[PDB]
Amino acid sequence: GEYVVEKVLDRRVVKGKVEYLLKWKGFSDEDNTWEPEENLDCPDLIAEFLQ
Amino acid sequence: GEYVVEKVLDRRVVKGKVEYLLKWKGFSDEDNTWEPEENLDCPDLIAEFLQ
Repeated sequence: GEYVVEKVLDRRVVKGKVEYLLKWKGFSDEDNTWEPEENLDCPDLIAEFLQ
Repeated sequence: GEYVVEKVLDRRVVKGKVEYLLKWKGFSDEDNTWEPEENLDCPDLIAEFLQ
């Protein structure tokens, strides 16, 4: 039921859409996913990635 | 950073892949997503849907 982003690994802009590569809590690095920014309401994680 | 499934709305099997329709905490009903079962480690929510 509960999903937590552990780390923002990367960002891409493809055909104008911003997406972030996310590492998930309790999942393998093999299951990282690219997610549209629209829903990534995560400032501490994004700032981490920016720095 | 934190994402929580509030409710399992539906299930489909398309081209043999099982997916569940999920309602997300703090998001609109407009942003429900179909998610592959492989990662949906959520028994209380799924059982809810089964009943």
